[PDB]
Amino acid sequence: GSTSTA
Repeated sequence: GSTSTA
């Protein structure tokens, strides 16, 4: 799984 925010 992966997650990113900006």
